[PDB]
Amino acid sequence: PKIGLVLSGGAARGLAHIGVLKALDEQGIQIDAIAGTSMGAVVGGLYASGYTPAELERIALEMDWQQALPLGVIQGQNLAMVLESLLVHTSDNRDFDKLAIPFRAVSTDIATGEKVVFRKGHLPQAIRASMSIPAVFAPVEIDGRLLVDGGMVDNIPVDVARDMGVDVVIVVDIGNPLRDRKDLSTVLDVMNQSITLMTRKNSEAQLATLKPGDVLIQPPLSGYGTTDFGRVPQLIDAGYRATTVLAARLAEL
Amino acid sequence: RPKIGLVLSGGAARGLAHIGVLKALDEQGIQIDAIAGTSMGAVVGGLYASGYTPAELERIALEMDWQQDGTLGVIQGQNLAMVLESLLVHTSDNRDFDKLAIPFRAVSTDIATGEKVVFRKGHLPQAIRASMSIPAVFAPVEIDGRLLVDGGMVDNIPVDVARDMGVDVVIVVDIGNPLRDRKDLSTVLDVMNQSITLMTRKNSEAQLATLKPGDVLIQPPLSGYGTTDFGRVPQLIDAGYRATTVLAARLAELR
Repeated sequence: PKIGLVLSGGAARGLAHIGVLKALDEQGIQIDAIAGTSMGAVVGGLYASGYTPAELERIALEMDWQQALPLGVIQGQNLAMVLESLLVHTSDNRDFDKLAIPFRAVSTDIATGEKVVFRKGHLPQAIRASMSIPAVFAPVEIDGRLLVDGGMVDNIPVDVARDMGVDVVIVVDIGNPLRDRKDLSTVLDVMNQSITLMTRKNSEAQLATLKPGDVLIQPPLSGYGTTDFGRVPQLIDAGYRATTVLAARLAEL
Repeated sequence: RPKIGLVLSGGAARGLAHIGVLKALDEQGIQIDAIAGTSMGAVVGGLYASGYTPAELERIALEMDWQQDGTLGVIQGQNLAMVLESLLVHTSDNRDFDKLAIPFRAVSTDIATGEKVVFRKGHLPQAIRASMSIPAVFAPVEIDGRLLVDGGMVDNIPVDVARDMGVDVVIVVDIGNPLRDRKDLSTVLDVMNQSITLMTRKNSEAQLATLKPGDVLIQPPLSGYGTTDFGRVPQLIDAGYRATTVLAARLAELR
């Protein structure tokens, strides 16, 4: 049976995906397709390009997050540079099905609200577009479309993975926790909260489509902030432990 | 004769078109038995429910001083509060909104939970103010321990609320919520607002798809009308009036 891996969108919490990967390889579970949004697209796409979970863990641990003309523009440039540098070996690739593992990334066309699925082109640019959280990174233009992260239209792209032809999906949902009324002090917070609501709705809808055979992994991440990169060890381990406890069920694949 | 609910969709400047609708509705002798509204729909609808005539609403709108990738309003909230409080001095606080001249409901979003919050009692100016709390324009307001923004993102076209007021038929005014073009998205604020516009359109269409035969959708022709373009109040009001005049035959079938 063909196994697809769906990595949900997010920021810091998405580092938990590394853990999941580390556990999957440890259990000898072969992935035939990967679909991701934002940090799910980053981790999943780097993995799909040929990186090992150990390498991704190392990269995450040695990364200077705090460090990485409008601020969103600058940070967008930095994002692009880091991704391009990490994915230099895919320079001559154009077909995402021809990566080490077939890959899809998800963005939102900010002009129309349409879901945009990347299956071809330049992998670092697709990942960057999918990672382009509003108010953190400036929108990216690809093929005449202005694109932001896919979170607001398809944060958990189960059906994208299924469209890649797999029979079963392993779905990792890192969650998108709402803020308390004490953490909604500024306009930015209100806007971001609205986006969070949107994201949660489409995420719930996609999760409702899971069927017998599919495996849902929800790493224990209560208390972890969206921009909390000071706890990378715990983030990775949370994803790892949540997948390890399911080894009995995963083994049936 | 059936009980008629009026549903006034949310927005800002475009919401003034509601006045036109009202002007036509009264002119055709259509009795409204209940009103449910969001943001400007709640402002126009709420003022109307408190006894203001469409002519008076038009006069108010016409004489109002509305003037009060790049990176990105408590005072605005205070002034909105002031104008609403002034217009509604004939109603007290601690009042049942079903006891207004026309039963009224206003819709807001609990920004902490994302839950819909429907006002059916209390201080009318405060409820309308909450419903009008558009993020990035008006600071959120606190009511009964809840932090509230406008209801657009959860229930921009509150049809089921109107039905919950026990009406048989609804007249539903969708003044629309247009997306900005790619070329018009310049600030981060623009992007955020665009996303809000998207979720607003989603819930709006979900509610609109529930309209039954007998109900009547009125969709005013507001194609090129900016969401905060208060420089064309006459045109705005006329659009609502024209739209309701065109559907006169469908609406006549209500009474």
